[PDB]
Amino acid sequence: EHETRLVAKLFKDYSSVVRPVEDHRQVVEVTLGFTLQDIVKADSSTNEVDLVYYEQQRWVDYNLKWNPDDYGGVKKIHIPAADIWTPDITAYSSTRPVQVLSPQIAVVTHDGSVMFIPAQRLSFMCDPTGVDSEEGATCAVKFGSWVYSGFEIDLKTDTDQVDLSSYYASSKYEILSATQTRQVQHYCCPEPYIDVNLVVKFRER
Amino acid sequence: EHETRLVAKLFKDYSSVVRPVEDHRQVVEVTLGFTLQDIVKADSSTNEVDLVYYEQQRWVDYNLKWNPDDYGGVKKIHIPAADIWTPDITAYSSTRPVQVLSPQIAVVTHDGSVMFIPAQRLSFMCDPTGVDSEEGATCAVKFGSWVYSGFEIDLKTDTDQVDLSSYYASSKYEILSATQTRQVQHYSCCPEPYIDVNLVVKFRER
Amino acid sequence: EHETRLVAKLFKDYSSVVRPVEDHRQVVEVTLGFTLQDIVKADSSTNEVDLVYYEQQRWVDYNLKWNPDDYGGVKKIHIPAADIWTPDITAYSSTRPVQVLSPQIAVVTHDGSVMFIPAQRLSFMCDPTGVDSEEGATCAVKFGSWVYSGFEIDLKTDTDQVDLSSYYASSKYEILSATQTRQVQHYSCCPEPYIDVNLVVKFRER
Amino acid sequence: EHETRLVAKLFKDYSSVVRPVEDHRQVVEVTLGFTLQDIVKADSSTNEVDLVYYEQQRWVDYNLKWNPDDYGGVKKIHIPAADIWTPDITAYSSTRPVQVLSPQIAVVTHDGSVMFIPAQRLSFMCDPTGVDSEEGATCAVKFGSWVYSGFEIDLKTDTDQVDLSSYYASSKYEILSATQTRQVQHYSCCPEPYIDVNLVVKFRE
Amino acid sequence: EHETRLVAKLFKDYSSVVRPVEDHRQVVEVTLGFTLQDIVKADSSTNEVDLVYYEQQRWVDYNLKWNPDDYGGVKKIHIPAADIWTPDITAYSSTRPVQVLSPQIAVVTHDGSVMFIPAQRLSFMCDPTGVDSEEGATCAVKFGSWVYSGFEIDLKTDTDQVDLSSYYASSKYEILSATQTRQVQHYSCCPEPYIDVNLVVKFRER
Ligand SMILES: CC(=O)C1=CCC[C@@H]2CC[C@H]1N2
Ligand SMILES: CC(=O)C1=CCC[C@@H]2CC[C@H]1N2
Ligand SMILES: CC(=O)C1=CCC[C@@H]2CC[C@H]1N2
Repeated sequence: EHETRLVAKLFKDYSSVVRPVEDHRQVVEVTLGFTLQDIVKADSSTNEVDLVYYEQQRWVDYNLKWNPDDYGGVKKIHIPAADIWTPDITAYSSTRPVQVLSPQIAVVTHDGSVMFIPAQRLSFMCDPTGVDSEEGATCAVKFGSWVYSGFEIDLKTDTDQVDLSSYYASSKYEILSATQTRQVQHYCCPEPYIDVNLVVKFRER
Repeated sequence: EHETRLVAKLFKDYSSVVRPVEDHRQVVEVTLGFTLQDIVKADSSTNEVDLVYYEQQRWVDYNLKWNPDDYGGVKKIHIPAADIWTPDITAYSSTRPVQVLSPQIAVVTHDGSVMFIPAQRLSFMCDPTGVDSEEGATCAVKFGSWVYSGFEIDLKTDTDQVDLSSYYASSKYEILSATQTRQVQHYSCCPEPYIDVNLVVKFRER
Repeated sequence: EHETRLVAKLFKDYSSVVRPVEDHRQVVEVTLGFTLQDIVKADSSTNEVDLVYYEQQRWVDYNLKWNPDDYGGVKKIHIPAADIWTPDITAYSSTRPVQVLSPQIAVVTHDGSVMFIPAQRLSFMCDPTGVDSEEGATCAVKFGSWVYSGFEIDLKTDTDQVDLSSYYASSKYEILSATQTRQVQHYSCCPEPYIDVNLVVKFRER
Repeated sequence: EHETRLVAKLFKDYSSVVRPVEDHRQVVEVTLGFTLQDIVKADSSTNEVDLVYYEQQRWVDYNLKWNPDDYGGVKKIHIPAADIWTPDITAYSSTRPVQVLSPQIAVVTHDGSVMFIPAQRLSFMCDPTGVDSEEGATCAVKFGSWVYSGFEIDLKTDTDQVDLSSYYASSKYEILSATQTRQVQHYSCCPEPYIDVNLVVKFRE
Repeated sequence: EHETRLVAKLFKDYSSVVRPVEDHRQVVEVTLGFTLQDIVKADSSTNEVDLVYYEQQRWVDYNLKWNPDDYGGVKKIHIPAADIWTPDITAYSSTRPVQVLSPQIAVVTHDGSVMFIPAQRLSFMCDPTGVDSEEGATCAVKFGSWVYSGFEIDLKTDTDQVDLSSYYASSKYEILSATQTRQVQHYSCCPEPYIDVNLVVKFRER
């Protein structure tokens, strides 16, 4: 009953369209990490490549905090990502809607730290020329906020190495390397824009 | 809690089915601009071509204005497009439903300026005959309000040049030219004129 | 402000599930018209043909009337089709769910007249045999109410000549002719007539 | 006016999650009937076959009754199927989610009689070998409640002969025969018997 | 009347986002078992296989208990899966969103025991090399909670032997053997163990 009471209280006046910072001049810092599971398909007739991965996202939500003492020792809740503010992290060169492969549930801890790890299949622009060689081919796709600038959302990675420890061992494609690198840029605008570049080098097995 | 109170205030009595003008005799002026990203696929057996692009849309919403000073200095809000009035900009010769490639969130400034930029994959009617020649092939598609006449929605482009600076350099198709041009049309259904922006693309295998 | 007040008042006690008539013994008269844009493909291996068109529907909704004078001169509103009653006009021999290619928004005038013009892509049962000859091929599909009798919904066309003036000029298929013909059907099952509009298309490879 | 009041009354305390019977110990009798319109496709590389048909369903809802005199003489209402209790009739050997071709609207008569006739496209497990011969091929698929046992939902047909009077006369396949036959089955999960209607079609090019 | 009354009481303050245990320190034990129906397709150019099956899930919901004597003798209710708490059982190596082939309705008994048996079509990562030989091919996929650890959701099977008694006998592929085996995994992201059931399928061309 404690958890049920916690959730109702937390979400009574909660807004999912407002960046969850105490002061609006503050940035929301989002840590991003990829676990690449499979290169399913590299289509040289359309230059689309298909990846399956999951994408760990972490940030702090100021308004989703509580003292576990007040609620039977409850330290975590599990909430549909749709009901909380989430960062709108988007692939910048997809060619199809990302397909979701996992339940869209975020795990929130009593200190407000959110963990959200959607599994995804992405088709993105990539010319696989060289994939049939020992050296392999390389491709890249950028991920970032669609509507928030670097003053509103800041992106970080914990490491520039993509997690390959769960890559499908019998994929049609061997992974040779995969990095995830933060990049800052300016344009019209006084404000920095941030993305994480996902670079993959791979070859037919 | 400033932004939260702002949003609750703005949307307490807001209706998304009502054109956002102080006076209904007034027209909503919408600026459209296309950013072409990739010609993914051209199908000569059905004469459908698939485009990936961003569509920049800008208009003013009369009822989404506020003074930053009364709300902690908040200057912009980010609202799902489904929750505000939007221009029903529609491709007139699509052959499949448009696929949405970005979050559907509109950015709204304190002066009521809305900016909404959906990325899309569109299949539309297009004969790619000649795409394998120096001259290439030429296709076009009209974008405009499906249900609002020119007395209700009017369109403007900032330039007739389509933005090609984000076009996929390794695309199977090279863009020779791409324009976006405002047009007026009449349809047998309705006595009033309707406005569209005609996207004309000339392209060729690389 | 006025339109918002109008809309609030009209849909306070509105039911999208009841036919919009003063008394239930009255019939709703729906006028249908097709504007055919493209035969995208004709599949010889399954005998399915894919059409892109938009379908003008008009009828009067008794409970959607107002005096513009009481509402700042507002002459019409734009309401999502899902929120008003609509005629459940359905193809009787489709092979896939219809794909929606336009916003689902109805236009309602102050005298209650509703205009709703969905753009659609439809696969239906059709044998393309002879499409590669000069005589061409002929196919047909009936449109009508799924759950309402002829005493509840009646169908009319303004003309039996389909609007072909917007047909895609570089389609893989030329349209030889297209008619939209009201048919009245009597089944032993029912005393009441059943009414459909028969879309007949003669076509061939360009 | 009258109808709007009838509908508000009927559904004030109605629940679409509760079998519509006065006595819980009573069974809901559902009459089931198929109208086969077309065999669209027969895929010999995956042994899937695609049917288009109308599925006629009929039952009584005890709580959707009224006297026409008390409501301006309205004798029928037309309600989204999702808003009333419906039998969860399911194909047991489909290989894709069934596609709905018609409006999901049920017609309820004042005596509580419900008529619901979804048109569907179904891909189901079927080996079309011999479809190119005079003998043709024969496939079958069961239809029944997914979660209600024979003690809760019973199925019946009015005839064992599938209705072929609407069959597409220029289909790639002609129907040699098509029957619909009530069956009782037991499944490993549950001790109660379950009811289905077996659709058997023999066809050829 | 009784059942309606019971359902209203059960769900007045029910939360589907809260694990249905009395004490939050308690684990929810979920029994899983697969019934394989068909290997539809095995794609050697992408190494994906398409499997049709249904998946029996059983657990106890602490808050969905009642005395049948208090409610006309009602012993079972039938509730859409989406309206109760359910374990988020997920295939860990799927390559397409899973397709649901059955109504999503859970059966709940008066002692709170829930039975939920979704039928599904799954594409998952699978190298069919050898499927055209007598030894056939072997693939595996793990099923488990996505967001709940072994301290919150545990899994059990009744048997390691997968139910093959309903397998389609005219499938393009035959199943030589199939096992379902409980396992415990550890991830770097999270300090707690996670439970899965590993489905292993050996199969070949018929
Ligand atoms: C009001 C309405 O639906 C329309 C008005 C004219 C413009 C195009 C063609 C038909 C449709 N969209
Ligand atoms: C309760 C339930 O979902 C079921 C009960 C038995 C009938 C068929 C097979 C498994 C499933 N549907
Ligand atoms: C919390 C969450 O979403 C997850 C937790 C660990 C178990 C697996 C791997 C990552 C993801 N699912």
